[PDB]
Amino acid sequence: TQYGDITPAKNSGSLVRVTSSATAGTEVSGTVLFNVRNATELPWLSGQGSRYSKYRVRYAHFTWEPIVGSNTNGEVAMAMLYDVADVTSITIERLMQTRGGTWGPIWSPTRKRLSYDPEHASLPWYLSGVSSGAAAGNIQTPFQIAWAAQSSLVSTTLGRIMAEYLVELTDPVDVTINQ
Amino acid sequence: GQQPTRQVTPVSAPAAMGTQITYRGPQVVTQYGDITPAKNSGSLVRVTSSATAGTEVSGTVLFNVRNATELPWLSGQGSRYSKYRVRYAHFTWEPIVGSNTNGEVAMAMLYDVADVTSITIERLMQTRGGTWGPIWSPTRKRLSYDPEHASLPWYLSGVSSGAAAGNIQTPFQIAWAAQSSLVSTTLGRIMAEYLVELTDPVDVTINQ
Amino acid sequence: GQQPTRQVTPVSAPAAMGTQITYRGPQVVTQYGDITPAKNSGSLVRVTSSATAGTEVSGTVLFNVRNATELPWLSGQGSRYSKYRVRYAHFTWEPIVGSNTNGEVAMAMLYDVADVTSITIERLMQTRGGTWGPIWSPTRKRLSYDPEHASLPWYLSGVSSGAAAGNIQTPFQIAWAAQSSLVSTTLGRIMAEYLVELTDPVDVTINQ
Amino acid sequence: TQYGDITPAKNSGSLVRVTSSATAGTEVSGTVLFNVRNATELPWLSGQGSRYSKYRVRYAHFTWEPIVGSNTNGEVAMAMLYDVADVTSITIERLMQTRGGTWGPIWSPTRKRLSYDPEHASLPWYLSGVSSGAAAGNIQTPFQIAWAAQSSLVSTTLGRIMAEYLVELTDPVDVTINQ
Amino acid sequence: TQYGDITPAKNSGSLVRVTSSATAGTEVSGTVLFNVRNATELPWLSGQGSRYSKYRVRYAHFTWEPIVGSNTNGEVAMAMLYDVADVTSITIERLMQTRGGTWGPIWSPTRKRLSYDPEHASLPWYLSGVSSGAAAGNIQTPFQIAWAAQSSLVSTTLGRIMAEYLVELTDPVDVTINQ
Repeated sequence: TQYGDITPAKNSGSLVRVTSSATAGTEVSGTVLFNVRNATELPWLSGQGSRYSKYRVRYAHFTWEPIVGSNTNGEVAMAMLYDVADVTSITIERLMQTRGGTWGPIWSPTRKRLSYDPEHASLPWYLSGVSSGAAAGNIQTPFQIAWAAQSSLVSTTLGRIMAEYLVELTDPVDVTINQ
Repeated sequence: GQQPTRQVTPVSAPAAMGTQITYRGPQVVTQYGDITPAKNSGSLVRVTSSATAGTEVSGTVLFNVRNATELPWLSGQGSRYSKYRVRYAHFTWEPIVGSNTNGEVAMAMLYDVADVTSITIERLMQTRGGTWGPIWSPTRKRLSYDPEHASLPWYLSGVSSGAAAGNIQTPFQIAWAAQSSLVSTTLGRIMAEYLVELTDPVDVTINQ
Repeated sequence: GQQPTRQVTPVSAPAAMGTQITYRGPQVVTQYGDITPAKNSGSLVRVTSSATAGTEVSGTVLFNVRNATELPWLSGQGSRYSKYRVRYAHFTWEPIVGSNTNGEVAMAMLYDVADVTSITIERLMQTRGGTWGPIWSPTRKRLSYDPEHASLPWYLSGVSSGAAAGNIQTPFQIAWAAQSSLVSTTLGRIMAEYLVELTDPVDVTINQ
Repeated sequence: TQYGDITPAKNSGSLVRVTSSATAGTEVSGTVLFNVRNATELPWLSGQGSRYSKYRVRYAHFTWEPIVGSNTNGEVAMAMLYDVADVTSITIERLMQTRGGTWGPIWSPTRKRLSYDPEHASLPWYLSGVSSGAAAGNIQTPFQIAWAAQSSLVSTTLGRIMAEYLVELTDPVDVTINQ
Repeated sequence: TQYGDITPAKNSGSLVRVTSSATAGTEVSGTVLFNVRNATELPWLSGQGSRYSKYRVRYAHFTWEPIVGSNTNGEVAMAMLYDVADVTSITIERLMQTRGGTWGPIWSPTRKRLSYDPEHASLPWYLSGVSSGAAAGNIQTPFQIAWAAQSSLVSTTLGRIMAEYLVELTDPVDVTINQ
């Protein structure tokens, strides 16, 4: 197969901004879908997912980016999920029991990054689509990043979750038709 | 000429101490005999400050193959076996607070599911396994289980309600107490790495 | 028996991190060809907080042999040569603040003298060269120029006003953005070590 | 790539006629753009620049051609510039400080010729165009020849500046469209 | 030449007290002349400069002495100048481009000290004098210490600039005549 058939998208960026609960010390959870179509958290990537039919993730590393001082009193955790249907009960003690679970103090930048395991992809090429539904979801997104944090600080942004990746897109499509 | 007159040791404290922890996965292997070793680690308790500043907070945890609350993973294993015993279990303190903070923490080991009241720091310090230290710093000495003194060669994977029944199904409990000038703030977590040996398989439905 | 279940890493933060820097002097050498390598280092920008706490501050710097504002030394060289090109250029963040402080910083590389608006942290993070981190800590990964992708084998030592003229005289720019809870306080500086090759001498008066 | 795609234009010719100031002994300056489009000083070359899109200079040597006797009292100088914007303050003492600067007595034919340095070209292929402007200028012309002379003689032509070159043109264009 | 003809003055002391601007975050500059006659900042030394005609500096090391806590938000810089006439535009980014320039955080005591380079002295023996004027100045003082600092703190003394030196004096003079 010739050159060009696969287009690599290598870049990084802020996945999400993690901000504390309005009630001091209350865990805050979240789940982020890794898509070429998640325009909210993967803008740069989304602008391309939209113009290609299929895609696959070559590699993706996630890390915690703190933006609060050393005296802050919080904790953070991340793990990788592979079922779009898994969206509840995201607690810290649970992420610490699921694949890649990384926990640490709020002020500390992640040392041992969390990474995608491609050799276990549920399928060769995922679809650049938006069809709602659990099944449809798992066929359009390879994995998700579950996270949970907590802090005595009230309604303050603690930091972000960074992502350094490289994904390959294939089969160009018209932005409009492709939706 | 002569020997030294004193011994100087440089001491220092950072703005904040802590620990990052990445989960690698549980370790399970079937072996000859009926023995099958389950190894794992994770968070045990989320220790949070008292609503009244400086007041002590406390509690205890049952070490069970069927304690779905704190040892969820282990429960999955426990549900399929009839008996078990602990090879080793080590508990440790992990700070979420800066060194600026005031307070202290302590934990020890109990061997009677019934003893669950009057837990306090000064009291845990005189209980076997006593570990402690300023709240803001990870615990140096860890808390380890002592299987040579187990009351039962093999404990039961059951859920019967009694106090005795509890002691026949639980080899020990983790008592802990802490206090801090902070108010209703999560001070840190107690981590655990352990290895238990399950034996005598049984259908989960029946094992209840 | 088995492998580990987790991986523990001790983490810590000092009251304040920083860097002392002593200037050793610029390095210049004439060589065969018309090539003459200029090597130097220094401060690029003095990054100072917004008057409105927490608000983002930003800006960009043109990499020029004739940017008397931020690269004064390099200007002296630029004024005497007609063309040049960058061998390497690395930029880095240096904190003047204690670890107690809140905020973050980020920088990346741009290649069009015209793109100088809408600079923000979240946006620099998705731009080539993106580096970032809590404001109080020196930047681990540095920002380096990529000469293999230069648009011109040799750029011009000129000062013409156009946007195109600007791109013909500037191989790249440094975008950066930062925010902090502090108000109108100088957060730190962006340092730079670089090496450029000047060529084709010319009387300074005329080179303008 | 096949034969013919690049057309070599090898030739020489008079660049400019240098004539003295009306006021005896006053330096006279000048700047000549090396273009496939400078019809005033590079006629032969210009007639081709006009019918090709891009081009590059393989080599170019400049020399002073005196046409006045040994008793004449003047001096001449040349140097090479690479910014179309550099057009003022062209004095002899300055050319003698810029690349290739060659100075000598008026009656004497240049010995050590001035030459273009291709390995330093600002770009691979220059454009055969006429768009005015500094930037546009530098993209259409690779370099210029700055010169300055002076002589007690009044308003008399001292000599010429010769050019022996070889430039390669590429991409034919219609003479009209190309402007 | 016999013993005694040269008198060594070895000692150290506080050069200057660096105090912040009344307007938070405004750089504060300064220049200190290294004299046997600068009674304001080199008292101990000055009391001898006054009674000797000439002198030279064997060695001199300067360092930053902070007196404010780790949480302070400032920066400091020093460099060495050799022209008494150089007294303006003393900014941090500039000191960092001049000889020996040392920059660092406000709370941190200098590690790599700044030192005088005797082998480059403009002259063998300097004069213990006070005559005003640029020239006269450069003949009485071998060098100066330029410094600049800034801090969010308002009108507070940040620290001092220390000096550990050894200078040789020669040719005793009457304190009065010598002025």
